[PDB]
Amino acid sequence: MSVGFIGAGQLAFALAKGFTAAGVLAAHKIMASSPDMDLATVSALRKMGVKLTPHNKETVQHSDVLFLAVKPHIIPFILDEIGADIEDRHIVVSCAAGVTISSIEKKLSAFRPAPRVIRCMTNTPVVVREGATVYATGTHAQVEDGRLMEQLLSSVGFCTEVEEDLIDAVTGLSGSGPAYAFTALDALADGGVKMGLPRRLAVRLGAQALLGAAKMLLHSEQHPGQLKDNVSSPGGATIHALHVLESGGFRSLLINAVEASCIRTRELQSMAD
Amino acid sequence: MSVGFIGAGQLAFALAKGFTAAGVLAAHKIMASSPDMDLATVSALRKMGVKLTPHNKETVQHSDVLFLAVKPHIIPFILDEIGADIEDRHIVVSCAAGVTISSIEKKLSAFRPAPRVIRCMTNTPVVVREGATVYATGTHAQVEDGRLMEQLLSSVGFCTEVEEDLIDAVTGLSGSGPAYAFTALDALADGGVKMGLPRRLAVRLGAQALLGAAKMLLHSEQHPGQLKDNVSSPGGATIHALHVLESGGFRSLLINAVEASCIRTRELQSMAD
Amino acid sequence: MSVGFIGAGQLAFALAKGFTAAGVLAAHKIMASSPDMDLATVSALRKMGVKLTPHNKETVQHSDVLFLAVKPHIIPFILDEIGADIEDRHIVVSCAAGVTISSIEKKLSAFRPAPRVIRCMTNTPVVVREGATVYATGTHAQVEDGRLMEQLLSSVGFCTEVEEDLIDAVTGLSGSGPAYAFTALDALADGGVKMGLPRRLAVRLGAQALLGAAKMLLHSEQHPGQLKDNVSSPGGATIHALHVLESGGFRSLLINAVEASCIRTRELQSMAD
Amino acid sequence: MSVGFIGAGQLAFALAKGFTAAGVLAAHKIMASSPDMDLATVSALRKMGVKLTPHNKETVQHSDVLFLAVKPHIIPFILDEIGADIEDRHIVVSCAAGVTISSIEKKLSAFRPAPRVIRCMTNTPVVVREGATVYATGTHAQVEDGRLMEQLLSSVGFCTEVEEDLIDAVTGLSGSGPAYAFTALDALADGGVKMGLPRRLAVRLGAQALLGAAKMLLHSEQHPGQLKDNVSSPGGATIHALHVLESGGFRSLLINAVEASCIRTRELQSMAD
Amino acid sequence: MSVGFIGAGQLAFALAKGFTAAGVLAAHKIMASSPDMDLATVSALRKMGVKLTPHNKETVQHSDVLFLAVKPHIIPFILDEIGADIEDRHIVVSCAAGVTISSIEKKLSAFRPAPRVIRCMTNTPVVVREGATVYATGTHAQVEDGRLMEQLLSSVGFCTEVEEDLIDAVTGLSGSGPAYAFTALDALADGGVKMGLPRRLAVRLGAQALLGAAKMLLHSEQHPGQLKDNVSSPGGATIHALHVLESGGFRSLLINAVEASCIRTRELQSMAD
Ligand SMILES: O=C(Cn1cncn1)c1ccc(F)cc1F
Ligand SMILES: O=C(Cn1cncn1)c1ccc(F)cc1F
Ligand SMILES: O=C(Cn1cncn1)c1ccc(F)cc1F
Ligand SMILES: O=C(Cn1cncn1)c1ccc(F)cc1F
Ligand SMILES: O=C(Cn1cncn1)c1ccc(F)cc1F
Repeated sequence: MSVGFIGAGQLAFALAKGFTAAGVLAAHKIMASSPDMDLATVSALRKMGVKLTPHNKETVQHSDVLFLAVKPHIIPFILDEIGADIEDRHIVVSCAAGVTISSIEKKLSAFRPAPRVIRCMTNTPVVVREGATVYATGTHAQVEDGRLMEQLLSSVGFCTEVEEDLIDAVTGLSGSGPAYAFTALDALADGGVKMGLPRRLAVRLGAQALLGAAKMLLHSEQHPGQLKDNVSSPGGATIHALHVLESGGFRSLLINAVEASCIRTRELQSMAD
Repeated sequence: MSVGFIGAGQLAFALAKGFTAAGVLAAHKIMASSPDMDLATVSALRKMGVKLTPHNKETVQHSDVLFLAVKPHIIPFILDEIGADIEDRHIVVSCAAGVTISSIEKKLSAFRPAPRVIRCMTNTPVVVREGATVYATGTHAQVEDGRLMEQLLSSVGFCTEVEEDLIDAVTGLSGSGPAYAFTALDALADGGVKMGLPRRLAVRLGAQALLGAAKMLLHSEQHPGQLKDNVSSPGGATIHALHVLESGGFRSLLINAVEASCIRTRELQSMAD
Repeated sequence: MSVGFIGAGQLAFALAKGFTAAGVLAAHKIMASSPDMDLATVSALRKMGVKLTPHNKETVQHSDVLFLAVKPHIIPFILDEIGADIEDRHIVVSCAAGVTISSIEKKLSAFRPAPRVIRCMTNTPVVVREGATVYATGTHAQVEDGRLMEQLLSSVGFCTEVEEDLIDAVTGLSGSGPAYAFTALDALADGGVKMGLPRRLAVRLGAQALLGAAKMLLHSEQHPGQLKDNVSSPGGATIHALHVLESGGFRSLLINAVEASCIRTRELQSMAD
Repeated sequence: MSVGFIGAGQLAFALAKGFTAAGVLAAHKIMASSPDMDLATVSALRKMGVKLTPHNKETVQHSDVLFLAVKPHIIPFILDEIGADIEDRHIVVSCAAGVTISSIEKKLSAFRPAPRVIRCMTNTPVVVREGATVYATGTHAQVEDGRLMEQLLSSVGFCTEVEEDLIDAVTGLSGSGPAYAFTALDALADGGVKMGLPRRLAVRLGAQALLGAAKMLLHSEQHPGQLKDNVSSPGGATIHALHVLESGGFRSLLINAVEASCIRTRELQSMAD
Repeated sequence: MSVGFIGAGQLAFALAKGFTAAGVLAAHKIMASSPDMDLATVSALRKMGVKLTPHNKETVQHSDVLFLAVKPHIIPFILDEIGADIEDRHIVVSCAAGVTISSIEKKLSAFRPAPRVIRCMTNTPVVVREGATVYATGTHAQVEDGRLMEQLLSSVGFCTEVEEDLIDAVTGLSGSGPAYAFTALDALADGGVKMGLPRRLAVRLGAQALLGAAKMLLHSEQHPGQLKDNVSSPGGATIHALHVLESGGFRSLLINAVEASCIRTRELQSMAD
């Protein structure tokens, strides 16, 4: 099985690194073409053994599974460029926000009538094989196409099927989620430094605290509120800190963030019309 | 090497589960005595093979390494109860906030002159072997005692030695940290639900997002701000969500929390003497 | 088998109504004396059959269990007035904030050496037999005295024993709690009226909603957050409303309230000495 | 009579539990079909004796009173699926927000001319027989149909008839109300824990406080402000706590919540039209 | 003229790099000893040719001008270690916050009566020869010592003499100032990314904008408000952005920052006394 990447190099690098680290694909079975790929990600992909080309048509001819990371305003040009090169064997997997299955199918059907299209919402931690991925299957995706995509993406993290109309919300939650965590870890480290810890220790402790808490929740049958209750002793340090989070509307800020990212993806889709 | 637990069952259970899951000690070499241990954690330890007793003296007589989970207002009672039973072989490991090495050494020295005391600041994700632990060695701790402590606690997560005067700050960061994460995950899931995701899926995706981001930072040489920059495309969904976090002072809330937990631990110390 | 009330008439009426409605005491076995009892509560107690007198000594002479609802600045005068009338049979149950067991015992011990004293923290819903009561037993309270008080106060609601140093926190939670609820219900009814409901229906629906939710939590083994999750469909009306509560720091206000009431009771105590 | 449920399993479970606990319906006279019903509620309904089927037509053929819990975007498909199976005996009771009597009558009249339709706004505490329910009768509902639905729904809580144009406001008040209460009870318990109470005791006391206060208001002829006045002594703990609620705009947050839930139900209705 | 550094490596590295880049000192005439110097700065100083040693006495014996970067809680230990090695030729230049000239002179006078002490407040941009430095001369500093110090520190940025009681305020302004700018540049770049710029370009443009504006102010006889007026056309883009800065209290935040840093330096001094 050959895999190709067209579009944003950040997507190509993350999944190629995860796939090769998982051992589910040899690097020479991966080809990538990009217009925005920087020297760092170009050099990193070459050193991995990934094939690189400036020609999107070459990526299509190489690939069985073709990942697209192409924004809605560029989709008409790319699909017109490669549409005639899509074959019966191809599964086209689109990863950019605001690009609907319907838009891709309509554009590709101008060339061949039953394009196999899947939409993917994944995130950067696939690079350490702890991604969160959902996918939705298109009109002509065979049932084995969804199973194949789930097997591939489960090698680099959590993966499950959803209806397409949930992808905007997933984007606001686990797509953008890692950036919320990086912000939180920077701030928690600032807090540790304010209270006297060296920066490097503060970053390590905060990141380990977040990793361990998330793993506890994933391996627990308990509600996150129950785990919060279990850790906070009466009159203790943690419940005092939880009060100051509540006084700042901490919960509402995170709700605001998921909502804002989700709505922005809907706006990006409306700009494709 | 026998290990004993005296005091709060939430501490005892997490470490006993972690230690036994790590395979570094057999469950029958662990004994615990607790007054606040609930029926569920009572039944869970029995099914693991951990020995249980209502008599703290029996735990002391069984143990070589003795973990204490005793608040500062109870420390005078516990140390006077077991002080005459401390032997040369014992390493006393105190885990409660606000209890200084000096206080423990002074109370135990009324019975035997050179008690071996270590202070531990750990957190509940040791239960899934992803804890964050620091320890400080007391006046009479042998150099091999600290090495032993580090080997044992590294089996259930990150562990490093610190000066005792950093433990308050660690408490505000990685001690209370998991509760901040549980709060954040509850709110992120609420955000996913508001935007149309089923609750169970929203919890899974948010927890996976946090776990993966934390793992990325731990395995990266990059600043958390650089990893954040990598997530956000220009004009995209993520940067729109980061703006609304910033507008609410998200970073400052997390700094406030670390500070509040740290300061409260200092207040708990001021109430012991 | 006789019960007396000295002090605030609101306490006397609430417990007398509850006790007689529970059928555990006949109204004529109850005597009350008060300086602040208004004509409405005077007329209501008389119609119940409760004995009324202006002389606190008569209440003491009639009663076996003697409830005091007397603030700290009046306690020296009341205990000096009735102290010589306290007999071996008396159990003195103090209900006012800031009046410690130690203070009552010290004043009464000037007359007879071993006064049987209990502190009670109850609330006004005892009038509908759904109170929340805790009690702490004094130095000379017999073990059967605590059992007797739990049996009596369980007839008008929940009742359990606590250490005296938790009474301030209970006051902030269930003592003041009903006033938080009355405030919330007035506001929820205002919201129903704003959205088009008649006031009387809005008050009925809001009160039934709060009653039913509280009963659900009392009969559930689940965390309140899990029950909250069960109310909201994704994208639905409830989760939209929960967001606007969170944006205003709703949770933090309720924490602020418990804290403020608890701290005020400590201040009322510091003004007695 | 036989009762059927189509749609959201959370609705089916709540009412089936309440009805069977009230003894007004035998579990085997209830049939439910759902696409979102989870394993926990599947096993719970199975264990109760409720019949389960994947076929909505079977539920219709089984039922006399047919509860629908179907969102506006799914209503056209469901009513087209079961419309030909609606008989003269059926009373169709719709429970989802944004689904009007008019929409159901128009869709069902395509099959049979005078469908008997009632709209129901109920809440989760029917599971403990303390729900708050209102209903509105449709064009062809016989006078005994409203009487029957009030008798049935009164077995699980408060029930009264309203005009349909009040259902949106009831949703914001008593429909979403229990979630406001669960949020409040979690926060009140956090406050109790901050001030030194064990979590389990804090949850019990806060829930009992809210239950008792709600019962007082339901059994009182007095304004909630008058009951609030009765709880607060001058200079006392409660009035200090009420001030901090007021300083945060507590009342306005609850008004905001009722309004936000009500308006969201109107938005959900506009997506049906 | 040999120069030595004792203490924090961040201070030593910046000044050593600046001095060597300015050509006023050969790298082999510089010696540094540090306990917190990391591997990256160890290798960087070695590659420059700076001499490194773990022994502070060797640094003193090598040096004519001796820079100290030692916190007030460590100053007693350092001055006790090297005090006997101070010779008449030495100028001791202290750079740490909260360490007064008087404190240094008092500790060093225990060994030799007339120590030449200068206090320095500098910042990290000395590494690109654009530092901001002030100094105050001690009791026994010869007049040529101040001129020598100003000549040395003027090679790496702005340098002027001040009274010692201004150094805490300078610390809050130009000492901490670069960190305010780094924060501002990160945020400005986030704003550029939100509006569609690539992150690398956004950082470059924002940093160039700040550099150029600062240079304009330094080379103008004009008030910063006049320069502000000159940039803003009526109804234009800039004045619209200035309004949103004003609406958030932007100016007051920067005043808050200078004040907070200045006050913290005073607190660090009082913990030494
Ligand atoms: O780059 C994208 C999406 N994208 C496509 N064109 C512009 N943006 C992306 C990268 C990494 C990842 F894990 C997930 C993603 F969606
Ligand atoms: O319970 C404590 C400390 N404690 C002792 N007495 C009261 N509190 C604790 C529990 C789990 C954990 F991972 C870390 C801890 F410090
Ligand atoms: O009036 C009091 C306490 N009090 C005594 N003197 C001033 N205040 C009271 C009333 C009803 C109730 F249910 C609980 C109470 F604590
Ligand atoms: O689930 C619903 C309504 N619904 C139907 N389709 C989507 N939502 C519901 C559940 C329990 C309850 F008590 C009241 C309700 F309206
Ligand atoms: O590190 C310090 C001061 N310091 C000394 N011990 C702890 N802190 C410092 C570093 C670089 C700089 F440019 C200016 C400085 F003051």
